Amino acid sequence: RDFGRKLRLLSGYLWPRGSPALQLVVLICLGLMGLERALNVLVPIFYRNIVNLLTEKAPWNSLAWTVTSYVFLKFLQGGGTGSTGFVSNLRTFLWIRVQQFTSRRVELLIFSHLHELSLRWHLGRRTGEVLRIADRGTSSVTGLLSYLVFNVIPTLADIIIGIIYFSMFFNAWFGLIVFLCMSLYLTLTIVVTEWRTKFRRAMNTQENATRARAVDSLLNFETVKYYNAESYEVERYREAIIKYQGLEWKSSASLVLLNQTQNLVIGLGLLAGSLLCAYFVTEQKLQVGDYVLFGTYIIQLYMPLNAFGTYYRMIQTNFIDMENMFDLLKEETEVKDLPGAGPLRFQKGRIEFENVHFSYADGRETLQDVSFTVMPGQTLALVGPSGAGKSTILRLLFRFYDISSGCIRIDGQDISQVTQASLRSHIGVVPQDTVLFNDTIADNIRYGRVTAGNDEVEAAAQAAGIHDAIMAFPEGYRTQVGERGLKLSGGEKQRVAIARTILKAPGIILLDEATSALDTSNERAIQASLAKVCANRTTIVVAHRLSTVVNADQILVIKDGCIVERGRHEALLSRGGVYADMWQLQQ
Amino acid sequence: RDFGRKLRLLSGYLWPRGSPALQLVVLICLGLMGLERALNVLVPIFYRNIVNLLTEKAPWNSLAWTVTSYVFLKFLQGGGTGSTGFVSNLRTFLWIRVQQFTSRRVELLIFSHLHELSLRWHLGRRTGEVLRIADRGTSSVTGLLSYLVFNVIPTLADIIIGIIYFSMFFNAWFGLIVFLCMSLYLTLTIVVTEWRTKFRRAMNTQENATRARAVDSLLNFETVKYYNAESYEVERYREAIIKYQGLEWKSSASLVLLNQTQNLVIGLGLLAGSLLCAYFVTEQKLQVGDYVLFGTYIIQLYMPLNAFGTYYRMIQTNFIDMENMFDLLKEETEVKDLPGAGPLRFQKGRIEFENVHFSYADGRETLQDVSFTVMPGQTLALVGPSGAGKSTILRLLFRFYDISSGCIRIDGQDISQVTQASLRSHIGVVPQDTVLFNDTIADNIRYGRVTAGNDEVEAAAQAAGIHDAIMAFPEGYRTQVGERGLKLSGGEKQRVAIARTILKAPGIILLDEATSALDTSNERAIQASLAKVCANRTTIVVAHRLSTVVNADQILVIKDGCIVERGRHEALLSRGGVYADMWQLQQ
Ligand SMILES: Nc1ncnc2c1ncn2[C@@H]1O[C@H](COP(=O)(O)OP(=O)(O)O)[C@@H](O)[C@H]1O
Ligand SMILES: Nc1ncnc2c1ncn2[C@@H]1O[C@H](COP(=O)(O)OP(=O)(O)O)[C@@H](O)[C@H]1O
Ligand code: VO4
Ligand code: VO4
Ligand SMILES: [Mg+2]
Ligand SMILES: [Mg+2]
Repeated sequence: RDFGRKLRLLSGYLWPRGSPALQLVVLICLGLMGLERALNVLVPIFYRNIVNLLTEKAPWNSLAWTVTSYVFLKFLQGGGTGSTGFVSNLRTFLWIRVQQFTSRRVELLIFSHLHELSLRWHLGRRTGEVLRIADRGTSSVTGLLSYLVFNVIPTLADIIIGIIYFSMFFNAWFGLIVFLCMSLYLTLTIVVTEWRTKFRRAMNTQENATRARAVDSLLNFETVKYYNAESYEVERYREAIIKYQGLEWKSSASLVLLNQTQNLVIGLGLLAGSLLCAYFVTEQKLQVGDYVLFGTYIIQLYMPLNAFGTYYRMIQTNFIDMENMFDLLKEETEVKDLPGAGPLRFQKGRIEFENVHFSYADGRETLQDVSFTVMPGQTLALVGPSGAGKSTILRLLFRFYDISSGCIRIDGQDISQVTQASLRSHIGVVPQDTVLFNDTIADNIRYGRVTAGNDEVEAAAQAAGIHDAIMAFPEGYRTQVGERGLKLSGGEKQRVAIARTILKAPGIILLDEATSALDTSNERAIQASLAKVCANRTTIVVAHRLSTVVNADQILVIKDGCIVERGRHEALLSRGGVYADMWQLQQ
Repeated sequence: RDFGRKLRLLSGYLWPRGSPALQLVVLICLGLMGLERALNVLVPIFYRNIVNLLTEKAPWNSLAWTVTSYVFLKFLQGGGTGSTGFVSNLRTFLWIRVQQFTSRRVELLIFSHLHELSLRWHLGRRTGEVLRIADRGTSSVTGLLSYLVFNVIPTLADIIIGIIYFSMFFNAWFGLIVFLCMSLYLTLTIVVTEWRTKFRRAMNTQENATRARAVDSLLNFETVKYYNAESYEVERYREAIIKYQGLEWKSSASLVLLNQTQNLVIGLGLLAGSLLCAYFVTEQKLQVGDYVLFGTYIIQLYMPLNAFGTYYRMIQTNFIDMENMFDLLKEETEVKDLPGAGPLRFQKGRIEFENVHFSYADGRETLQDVSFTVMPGQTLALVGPSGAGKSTILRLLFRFYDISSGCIRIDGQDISQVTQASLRSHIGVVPQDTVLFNDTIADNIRYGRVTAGNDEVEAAAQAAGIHDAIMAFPEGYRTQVGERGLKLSGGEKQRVAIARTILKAPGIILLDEATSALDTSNERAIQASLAKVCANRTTIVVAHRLSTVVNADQILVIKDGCIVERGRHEALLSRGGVYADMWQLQQ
């Protein structure tokens, strides 16, 4: 069953592996834990000893030596109540190393997973939820591991010794009944604990949303301030707390009732034997004062079984709380690299389609019967009314989603066979919407080729028509862009983005509605420079202002998921089709 | 004594305020704690008497009655160490209600103080810091309110009893000596810890930036997948762990040294006491065994002081964490209402500028001597090369920032006097870059006037032009736009907002940049339908695509922080000014 798989994987990250130095530190700590109880029991023996020594009034040397030994061992024991003693503390301080290892490995695991799911799962997420799961997750493991070694192993070993012992002290068969009693006690408390899982699960899956209403709301500050707000949002946030309030108060209370009902049954189970002894005593059939054995008997079962019960609840809570993470760690990727493939041989660069169809949700065909080819060194442009499907034709060629029928070829090879890691090398895009890392421009613009020196980056942004404005800034390049990169400007953000790709100097360039959001003037230059410095030719560019693709080699028009009519500029203008109407309306 | 001020705010929310029902639950819990201690001490006396009276002979139902009473007394006892008794659990379960109250009244506080800071602080934040610093704060308060009810108060009360008691048992002046000795002990243990506190702030600050790498990276998938990564992002993420990891190492060890070394003082003190006792016993005056009396006296000084000390370090840690939290509350709004402000009177919406000067950080002038007036019912259009500062002029009229000289008047009235709460109600704005809440279209487009019903919103979006394309979607008005609304489309993401403002129906409108994404055709229709709404309402529109403002009422050109030339389209073109150059190059 499932429990199997979970545990197995869990086998590794629980027990330190591969680093023998941290392999050993668990054992020393375990052994010191073992030594602690023995020392605690041993100390009173020497206390009694010194007592008698005192009694006889022995010479000062022997009594002083015994005093020194006693104080030595009392210091090493630590003194009971708070275990605030040497041998006890050394455990914690030598534990603070192995815990850090297993806390690092879990967290730096799932993070390396969130950057490999396909783009669809990214768009569909809700940032609050995914941000929270990691927080509750890692705490679960770092709690389980620091809880399994201190308590469960010692108690279990002690009780198994207790059952192995006393077998010869009583009859030979006495061990079997004790083992069966322990097993039967265990199996009874299992069925009763299913009263908990439903409420904990409800808590948890309702807590995630009440995080989403926070981080989602705070994320877009400008929208909540433009329209009048700040009294709708606080109110709505409160009304999501009360639900979580009520749903907790059931789960927390349901623990205490289960705790008391566990205790009471054991208490009256022992009271039955006590009343049996009372019946035997008082001259009913005997006056035996055998309470010496019975009084010892109640503790030796009251401690271990209640202790064993009150921990199994803790472990059950920890797994049911963990349960949510496993999912974000098993949702497999989508687009997949066909096992066994290599780099995509690269030549001057020729891309072609043939008979591609693609649908987002099977409700309707987003793209039907697309077919177009481009020769190296030429420029191909798309123009269409909003939503017709300009963005998707470009977004497929970079292989986020996956084709349905037909095929896409780069320079004579399919893209399905070639590994996807290489395909990202030669293709550079500038996105429809730009985002920036919250860091200074100098670090942000070099991000394409980390090796690049501090002169070439200056050379690149100069060709992008942005350099002359930046130097006039106060503080120079050390200026900070600010969160999500809107503090900088309204348009210069686009120019920074367009410099990013120029730095990388890829093979093929896929500008997308890039020239917009600028001004009619600077555009001419960006284009001109981009041209001279066009890197490797083969460029596809989707733009709306027709005054920027007038001289492109080939032009396409997309009405709805299908090519309408194609040609060059002057030749297609006289045709008098829809493109003619767009141009005429664009005065 | 800033500590003086800080405390109040603590006293405000710790002890329940204003709610007598949750006022009472503190006293019941405290009293139950006390009676728990009383039961724990009382039971053995009961047990000893029952054993003695049962021991001899001859019970007549008295043994049974006493045994049953004993069993229930044990049931209420809880058996000491485990606290698994009907008294101990009642404490926790009646503690759940009051704690949750404090946990709420803190978290909902700062969330309503985090939507009132002005815009500049927001553009300067790091989402990691602000999202984390709340989580630590809302844990510190509920943690601190645990100790000052369960642990510290009982121990302090016990010390007060122990010092008032034994005053008749010994000389009266003894209590003064004991009090002075305890104060002297406390005086040293403060100085030893304060060395530690300058060594936790480094940990806590260093954690913030590490959180900054996570959320800020995960906040933009596109820019980390378009180029190649996961061989740089993970690698850099590890580094911001190792630094943190080592810093925690160097901290949490300092607790162990400064917890053991305190013990060694007490151990040496007890060694000195025992050695003096032995020297006195060894026939110095007599073989009197005074050690039995002395040891109990010594343990009296031992435990009510070691316990007092070891509950002084947790308090210090808790105030370090709250110390990092308070700073977010002390910050003040950059702009604040002038006290005693009357709501604005709105007649026709004429707006007037008078010699405004404004800069962001005193490095350079951003706007110089702007002067323009528009009468009601007209259209003003700004056109100029990027970075000149049209966006700032638009952002200023809404009172986000504040002016430096001169004033701006709305309907012949200053805006320095009127409270900002009224001003934002009349004005409608569609932003430069759109954002969306992660919820269905029906929720985002409705957000303008929550009262408005399902009919008016449907009628409204028709004027926008989005209506036809929506129903072609599967699921209609209940589709999901996903996080930050980049799943919808490229163009429609603006048409939604341009419907939102129409729904609010303000007095005056400030379209920042409508026709950037929308294509050419859908434009003409949106412009025509927008005019049909009402010719009376005044609008400010700033558009790079120069076609859309051909026939506006009057036009301004901004070169750099200053007006250049003003006039209507037909007359100004013949002037042959810079506007002529822009238009001619555009054609
Ligand atoms: N992730 C998605 N989820 C739902 N619908 C989508 C998604 N991506 C694209 N679409 C649909 O496909 C169309 C894509 O058109 P697109 O080429 O983006 O238009 P534009 O060129 O204006 O950006 C949109 O109209 C949208 O309805
Ligand atoms: N929040 C800010 N902090 C500092 N400087 C800013 C801020 N916002 C804008 N600026 C500077 O002031 C100018 C504002 O120009 P803006 O009106 O945004 O130009 P555009 O309209 O072309 O986007 C920009 O050049 C930018 O350098
Ligand atoms: O706000 V702009 O950079 O499009 O003038
Ligand atoms: O909405 V667009 O057709 O400019 O990608
Ligand atoms: Mg702007
Ligand atoms: Mg698009």
